[PDB]
Amino acid sequence: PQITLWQRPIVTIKVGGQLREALIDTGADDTIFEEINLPGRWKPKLIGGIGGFMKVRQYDQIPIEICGHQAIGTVLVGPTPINVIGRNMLTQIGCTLNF
Amino acid sequence: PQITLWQRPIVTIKVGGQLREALIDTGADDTIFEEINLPGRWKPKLIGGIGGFMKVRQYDQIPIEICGHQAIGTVLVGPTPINVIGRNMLTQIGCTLNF
Ligand SMILES: CC(C)CN(C[C@@H](O)[C@H](Cc1cccc(F)c1)NC(=O)O[C@H]1[C@H]2CO[C@H]3OC[C@@H]1[C@H]3C2)S(=O)(=O)c1ccc2nc(NC3CC3)sc2c1
Repeated sequence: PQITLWQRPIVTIKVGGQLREALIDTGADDTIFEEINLPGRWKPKLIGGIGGFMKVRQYDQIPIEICGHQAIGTVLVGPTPINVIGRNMLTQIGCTLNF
Repeated sequence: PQITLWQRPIVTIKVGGQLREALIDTGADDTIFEEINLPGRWKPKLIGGIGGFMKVRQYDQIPIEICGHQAIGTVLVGPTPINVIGRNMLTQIGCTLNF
């Protein structure tokens, strides 16, 4: 779809067999969720944002469905105030900006 | 223009008579710059992101040029790791997401 920006661009996600909502975030390089439970091995990672850094778990090659579109890629899990879909996933679903 | 997401969506800005680069950020409600010098009165504000909060100065009704498009609105000034154009400004320039 086309999504305008009068409201936060929140969409419905399926990841790890669980349903969540997440913000389409062109300012995020990576994809971050709080409170999902993903299977298998992970690596600890520190990431930076406004207000400093955050410790996350890094999971690789995770399938995700983003507003009905399929992608696979790295998902970070940690205490983000809102779930975000970043460019690693947005490029796979053909998402662009336009003005 | 249309902007794809293979790279960070960075554009050229003029604000307060100064030239800067900033990220088109659909996950940002507000617009934040580091190291600009804006005129007039401001109000201190605490804002939240990943990794916690940040103290900013809030300036209202600031003119800005975003990739050649004119807007006016609130600009926050404080120690962001990258300058961001948020939805308060993006709606004025007709920016949309599309997939
Ligand atoms: C700050 C930008 C540049 C980056 N962030 C993406 C922005 O869109 C975040 C999303 C958000 C919204 C709300 C609360 C939040 F906690 C977070 N917006 C944000 O903080 O807005 C703030 C600020 C603007 O006005 C209002 O609107 C929401 C809130 C409030 C004050 S990020 O989440 O830190 C992130 C994401 C992925 C990523 N992947 C990385 N990988 C390695 C480097 C390669 S680093 C990295 C860092």
